[PDB]
Amino acid sequence: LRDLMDLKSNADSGDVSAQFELSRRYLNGDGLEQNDDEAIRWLRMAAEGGLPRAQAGLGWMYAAGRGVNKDETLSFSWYERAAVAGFPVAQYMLGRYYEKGIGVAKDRVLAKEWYEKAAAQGNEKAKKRLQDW
Repeated sequence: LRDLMDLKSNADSGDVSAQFELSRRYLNGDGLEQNDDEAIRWLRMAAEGGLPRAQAGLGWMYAAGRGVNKDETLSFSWYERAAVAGFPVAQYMLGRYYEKGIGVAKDRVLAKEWYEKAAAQGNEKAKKRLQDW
């Protein structure tokens, strides 16, 4: 009923959380018809709207070539925005990009910082490399 109507109305008003949830429903066909063009549209709007979880998911699509062509540079920039915001999964993915030189110049001094920030928030995969370092 109005559960989907309020969600769609909130996404139109500028709710980045509603835009991301609405993007997931279009992608998985949960509650709505499976529409890929609409799923990426709301994910773009939520990522550029400022949602870190949407910026990290949009950065993964550029890393895996899902929905868009595989671009390591655009994947690094989207993961960077979500990492600066404080998303723990994006901070781990960013430190991985710094040591490997994928999408950015290879660096060890900057890779340890994002490993130090992601592990400080409790990321489990960010402290395995931090001690095997």
